[PDB]
Amino acid sequence: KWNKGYSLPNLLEVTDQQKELSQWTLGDKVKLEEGRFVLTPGKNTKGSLWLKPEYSIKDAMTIEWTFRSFGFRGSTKGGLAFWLKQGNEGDSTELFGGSSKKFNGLMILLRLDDKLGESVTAYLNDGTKDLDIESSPYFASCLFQYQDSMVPSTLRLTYNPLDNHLLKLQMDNRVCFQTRKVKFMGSSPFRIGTSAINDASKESFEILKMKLYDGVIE
Ligand SMILES: [K+]
Ligand SMILES: [K+]
Repeated sequence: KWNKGYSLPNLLEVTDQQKELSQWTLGDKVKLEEGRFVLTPGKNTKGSLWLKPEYSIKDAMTIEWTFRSFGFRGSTKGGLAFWLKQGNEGDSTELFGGSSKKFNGLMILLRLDDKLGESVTAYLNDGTKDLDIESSPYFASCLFQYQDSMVPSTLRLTYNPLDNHLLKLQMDNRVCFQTRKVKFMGSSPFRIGTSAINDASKESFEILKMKLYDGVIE
């Protein structure tokens, strides 16, 4: 059902890290520890997980990330990003440990937004300008509690070009937003990943599971 080539293996069940994670790039301080990835294991650390192969959609797709933030509740500029990006590259991690401020794609961000607070905010960039997280606009949002939970959450992104590019984003099976503004994935290969950065308070951003499906799931 899920596309193994564009998913994480069951992390707990991994016996050969090198073989079963061959399709993934571990960036910066991310470590596999007792069955999950800790993106930000230390004070003021960054980490990322990126799929090596670019993904080309057939009809529709679903991406499900299972994540949590553990160990810290309070004020911080740290956050956790989920990315769909297209076009060339660079090695920048200036934006949430994951990207240049100038990128072409979609960033779905869990952070303390300066006006919403604890939230999911979704941003599009077309590669021509620097995203300033304070002043650049997001196109969609919801309020969502994530700090300091052992209990993980699932972000589910469904995207169907055949339904005029309907993208739905659910958090724990509840709709955060729906949009038809994100169209680039229908007609171009793109890269899939996640990244996070914390501060000295040592917020632990963690990835427990990731699955991609070559369709819209019931
Ligand atoms: K690897
Ligand atoms: K903003």
